[PDB]
Amino acid sequence: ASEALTMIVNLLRSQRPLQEPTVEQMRAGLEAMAQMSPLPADVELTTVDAGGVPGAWVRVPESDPDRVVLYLHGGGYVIGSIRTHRDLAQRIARAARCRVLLIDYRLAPEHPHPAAVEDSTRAYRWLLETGSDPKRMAIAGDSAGGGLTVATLVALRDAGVPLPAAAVCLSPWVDLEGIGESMTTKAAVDPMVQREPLLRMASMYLAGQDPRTPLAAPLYADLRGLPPLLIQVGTAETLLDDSVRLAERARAAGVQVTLEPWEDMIHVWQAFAAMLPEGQQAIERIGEFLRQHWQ
Ligand SMILES: O=[N+]([O-])c1ccc(O)cc1
Repeated sequence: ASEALTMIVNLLRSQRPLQEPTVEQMRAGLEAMAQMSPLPADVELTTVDAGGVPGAWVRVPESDPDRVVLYLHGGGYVIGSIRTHRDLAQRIARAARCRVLLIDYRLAPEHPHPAAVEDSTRAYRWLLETGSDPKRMAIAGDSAGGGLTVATLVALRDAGVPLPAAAVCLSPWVDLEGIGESMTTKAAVDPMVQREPLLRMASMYLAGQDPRTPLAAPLYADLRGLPPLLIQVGTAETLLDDSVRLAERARAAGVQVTLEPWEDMIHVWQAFAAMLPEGQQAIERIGEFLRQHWQ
């Protein structure tokens, strides 16, 4: 891997964003980190009421105005915001030459499951209501948002809603029990995700519901009929086997799934694209994948 990976690993081993002692300190810690990445002057952000879910349109100069990614941020269903993920949103908008709708879906523990999925599906249905075409759309998300991407597609399909052209999962979180082999075998190389913070956030999201509830933990969902799916994941990830098991389940359900394991990469390494060459390379690949499925 690039020497820059050492810099990112050193930052994460000190900031320990998922190990802050309170939910408000976890939220503030991630906001402080995101404030570091310099936002380009050519990014246009427009606040919108996305059918009762707060959102922001993210547009860059070469955004095709009729192509839309609904972007679902990570943060364990507990942290993250429009502010934390607007940089990753604008990088995807640039690579995919599209607009991004970045939504502020309801967070736990204040709003447990299924609030996040009610909000993601509402925002998608609002895009259709306001004239977006499914063949020009995609859903994408990182970590918890990657799991929410799969759950959103399942819920839309089950409601007879037309599905988008493609979807993208970045280090998705789909096993709320942390029972993948890599949760043990990659614990020594993952500077961000470990089983204890995973179970802490799962508890807040589930609020005592079965941890295999399919729309919370889409490892257990019916994935038949989903559109083409890109899963990007790092091999230095306790969540590696979330992606491997998701790929297995989606392929068994007849889905056109691309599993891309990036050697030595850490959790949502794409977020560090300002400094990490592999982050920008991975975002360029997301853009290629989306443009291919919109052709
Ligand atoms: O970044 N995230 O969304 C997360 C946080 C904790 C976890 O166990 C899995 C994913």
